[PDB]
Amino acid sequence: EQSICQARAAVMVYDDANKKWVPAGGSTGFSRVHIYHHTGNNTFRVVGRKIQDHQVVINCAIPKGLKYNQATQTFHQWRDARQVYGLNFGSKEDANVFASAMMHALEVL
Amino acid sequence: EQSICQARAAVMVYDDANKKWVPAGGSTGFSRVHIYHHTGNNTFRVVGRKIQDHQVVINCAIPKGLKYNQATQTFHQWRDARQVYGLNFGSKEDANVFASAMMHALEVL
Ligand SMILES: CCOC(=O)[C@@H]1C[C@@H](CC)[C@@H]2C=C[C@H]3CCN(C(=O)[C@@H]4CC[C@H]5C=C[C@]6(CCCN6C(=O)[C@H](Cc6ccccc6Cl)NC(C)=O)C(=O)N54)[C@@H]3C(=O)N12
Ligand SMILES: CCOC(=O)[C@@H]1C[C@@H](CC)[C@@H]2C=C[C@H]3CCN(C(=O)[C@@H]4CC[C@H]5C=C[C@]6(CCCN6C(=O)[C@H](Cc6ccccc6Cl)NC(C)=O)C(=O)N54)[C@@H]3C(=O)N12
Repeated sequence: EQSICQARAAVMVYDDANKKWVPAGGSTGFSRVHIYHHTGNNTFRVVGRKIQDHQVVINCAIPKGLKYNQATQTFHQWRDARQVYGLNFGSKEDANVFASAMMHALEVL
Repeated sequence: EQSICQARAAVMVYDDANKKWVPAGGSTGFSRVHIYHHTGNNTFRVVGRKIQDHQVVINCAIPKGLKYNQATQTFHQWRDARQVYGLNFGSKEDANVFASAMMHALEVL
């Protein structure tokens, strides 16, 4: 597993019942969010760990054809069949780094 | 893995930074919460799955010596080194079933 980017973001999931974003993994705060590339089968995953306690708060696949929505310059989101994920980036530079790597993955899948 | 109880509860985790309970796994709603016994090493785990979509929202160890707090007749809680867990039970009967199995586990560990 090779890291292809690192970006600072608060990782959020959407609680559709209450129509609001909640912190991924249950605790508010910033994470270091990677995209990891597994070269053996050319797969990519988003993996984020809390800066403070290292808890993995997101570990999700990036499937071919994913629609990655850059809602704002610092909040991007996507979904799977079960959850909606959001990254509230610490800076525009972090958002650009992460989006670049994401868009690359989606181009080579 | 043998189930020793099933109880209906909304599984919550405490957000230490934002001082609020958040739904475990990111989505509000009730789960079926088991305690499972692994006889090979006499271990016990709390495992809860959303009723609707089957998401595993809790899968945590029950260590010897755990302090299980029956805060109210329908809200019980405990913690590990990283998180605080809460079960908002659907009824007093559900709370009693779960608490009795938890207390059993803690007696035989
Ligand atoms: C003050 C600070 O607090 C906020 O403002 C809150 C918490 C802030 C972080 C702490 C966060 C930050 C920024 C803003 C940015 C705007 N935004 C929203 O949520 C917008 C508002 C409208 C709302 C409606 C829907 C919602 C959520 C549910 C998913 N979705 C969709 O639109 C999906 C999108 C999609 C499109 C294509 C592909 C994939 C996907 Cl996923 N569409 C569909 C068809 O699936 C969404 O994203 N929505 C954020 C926000 O409010 N907040
Ligand atoms: C009516 C309105 O109810 C609410 O609005 C919310 C949502 C309600 C439904 C989901 C839920 C239900 C019932 C009440 C019951 C009260 N309660 C709280 O959270 C109390 C209030 C004060 C607050 C402060 C701390 C907090 C959380 C963090 C853990 N902890 C501790 O005290 C721990 C406990 C502990 C003791 C021993 C062993 C293990 C552990 Cl874990 N102590 C320590 C030393 O670890 C806690 O439990 N707290 C609930 C609540 O408010 N709500």
